[PDB]
Amino acid sequence: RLVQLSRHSIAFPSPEGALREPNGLLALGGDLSPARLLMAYQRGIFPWFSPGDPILWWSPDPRAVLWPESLHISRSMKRFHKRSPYRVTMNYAFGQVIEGCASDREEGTWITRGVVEAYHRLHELGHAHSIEVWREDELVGGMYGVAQGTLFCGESMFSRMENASKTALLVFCEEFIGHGGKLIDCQVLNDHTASLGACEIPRRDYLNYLNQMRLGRLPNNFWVPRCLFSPQ
Ligand SMILES: COc1ccc(C[C@H](N)C(=O)N[C@H]2[C@@H](O)[C@H](n3cnc4c(N(C)C)ncnc43)O[C@@H]2CO)cc1
Repeated sequence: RLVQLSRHSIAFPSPEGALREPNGLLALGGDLSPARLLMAYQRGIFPWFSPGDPILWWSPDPRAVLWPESLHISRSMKRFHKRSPYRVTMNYAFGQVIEGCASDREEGTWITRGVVEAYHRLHELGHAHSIEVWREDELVGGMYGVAQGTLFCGESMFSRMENASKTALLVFCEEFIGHGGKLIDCQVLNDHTASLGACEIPRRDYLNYLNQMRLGRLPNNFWVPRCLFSPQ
């Protein structure tokens, strides 16, 4: 049971054979090369592990997910946004966002130099993207993830100013839906993400969605770096 990946192949074991507790633990080892990483997202698997541990790959059951249209926005958040003090941009500073998440210290601590360089390559190659939230000239939050057709896999987010990451997601969902976005993978569910409207569906359901959506498509220029929302 369980399995060590080899530097030779880039193949992964079927997600369904993953462990029950720790939920999702499927395999360890391998590397974080673009090819293997990309392969993992294709198969509905993601790497996650603390510093000093060998690479760990997961595919939990259920799976956290967020339907873009079901994003919950408090009435005070709408009030806030209507007169928002933030500027949201896309792919303006991926390196700064991932670094921001990597400092969140509650658990951005798993984002080691190696993981950071790993998703940097995916960003250069055009698979990973980031949404930045600015307060005047300072980056006060954001989120990044691996795009996959009409599905988007959230990796992490951070906030240095009140409601920052909320608007990051708010603005993202609008843009996302408006252009054919269909689902947001939230990996593992937690309090913040759950209050935002995230929910859990069966691993096999998420996997199906994955297969139907990875084939989808968004405008050929959806991810080019641009501003999505400007303050007043
Ligand atoms: C569309 O825009 C976005 C962008 C980013 C996200 C990240 C989302 N907060 C999220 O998945 N937040 C999660 C994950 O990034 C990551 N994580 C993932 N798996 C685990 C795990 N195990 C499998 C044991 N243990 C601990 N942490 C894990 O930790 C965070 C909270 O615990 C969501 C949407």
